[PDB]
Amino acid sequence: VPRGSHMPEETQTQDQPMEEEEVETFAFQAEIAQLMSLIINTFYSNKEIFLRELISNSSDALDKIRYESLTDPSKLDSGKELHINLIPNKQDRTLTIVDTGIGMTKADLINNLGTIAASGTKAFMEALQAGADISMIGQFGVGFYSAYLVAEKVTVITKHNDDEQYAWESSAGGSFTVRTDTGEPMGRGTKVILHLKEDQTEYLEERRIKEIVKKHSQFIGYPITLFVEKER
Ligand SMILES: [Mg+2]
Ligand SMILES: [Mg+2]
Repeated sequence: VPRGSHMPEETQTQDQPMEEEEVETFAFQAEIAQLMSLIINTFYSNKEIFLRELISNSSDALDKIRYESLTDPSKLDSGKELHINLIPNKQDRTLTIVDTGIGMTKADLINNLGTIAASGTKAFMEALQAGADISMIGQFGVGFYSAYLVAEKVTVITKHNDDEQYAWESSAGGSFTVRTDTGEPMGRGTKVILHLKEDQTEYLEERRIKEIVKKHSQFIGYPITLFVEKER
């Protein structure tokens, strides 16, 4: 049956087999859940310190590459730059903090980002009751949850040399999920995707992001770059 020309639908390749992603759901440790609800539902004047906290975490994960090379010289062989990118997306109302640090394994996500008690949590909640500035969160071992000052949902995609790529996600409310991530491989490191609250969209603006990096994150020790989508 001779053909000279086919239409796109005719030569569309068959899909790759559908992948299964395993998902597990975990409750927050009780005092973490209480802290998240305090953070979400209280007015604070200095919410901009979330970014300091996330940049701090990335800088710590980058410093670990340096040191892990003393017990595993392999890492010296990676060609990846040690750096942080800040990626606002005004279309989707997200701010993404990307690093090429060590990343997290699946058990690191479960144990580090919600199921284990930080010993300062109760003290910090009492300091907040007594009127402390939210800025002091870092010093109490629970800085990651400052994300919820500005974000209604947080997704963390991460890949560690010793595990496969995983996605942690939570909209608070007492639980989070961890699910194998078979989508776009991100390479070693972590991406924290903040789905911003409607009244916190200032943190998509280039001037506002530059202002808070300069105010609170001047000793990262690694290049940080802000990607700005061209105005159409
Ligand atoms: Mg079709
Ligand atoms: Mg931290």
